[PDB]
Amino acid sequence: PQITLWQRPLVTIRIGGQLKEALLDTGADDTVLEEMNLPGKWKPKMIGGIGGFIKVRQYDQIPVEIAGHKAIGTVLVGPTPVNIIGRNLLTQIGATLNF
Amino acid sequence: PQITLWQRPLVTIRIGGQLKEALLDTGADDTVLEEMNLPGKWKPKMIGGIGGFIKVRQYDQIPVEIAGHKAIGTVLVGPTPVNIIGRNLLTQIGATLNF
Repeated sequence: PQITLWQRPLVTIRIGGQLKEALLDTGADDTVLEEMNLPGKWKPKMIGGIGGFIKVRQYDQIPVEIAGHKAIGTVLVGPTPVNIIGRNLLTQIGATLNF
Repeated sequence: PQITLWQRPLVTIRIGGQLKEALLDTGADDTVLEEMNLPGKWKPKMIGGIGGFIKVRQYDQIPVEIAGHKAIGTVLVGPTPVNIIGRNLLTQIGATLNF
């Protein structure tokens, strides 16, 4: 793809049966998706946000299919308002910022 | 440029005498820089963040020189931890996300 930023980079992603969209976001270090039912061992990690501390839970080698590319990344699942796909999975579908 | 995201997109920008760097960030709608001394009429705008409400102040047709391109954008100046150059100035140096 080639995405332009006239309007929030919302791309739809598939993660385990499950589809949904979230922002491609070079802001963030971490990918964080809304409460979903992933399988495996998970650690609990504390993320911040207006008020602050939110406990999401960290899944670890979770595949993600991002607007047709596959990738393996540590996804944090939890009470997030918006889906976000950090630099962490950015890196992997091999996104670059240009101009 | 072509930026890769193996590591936070920090690019150095110049805004009024003043240089500094901030993230290129397709996350954010708004560009927000740390307290600096811009000239003109400014409105006061309330931005959020772990705890929450921060009062920055909005300058309006402020030029920005981003890693050699010029642009005219509404910059919000205030107690921000990190410089950020929203989609708002992204758009203008004509950044795109790719892969």
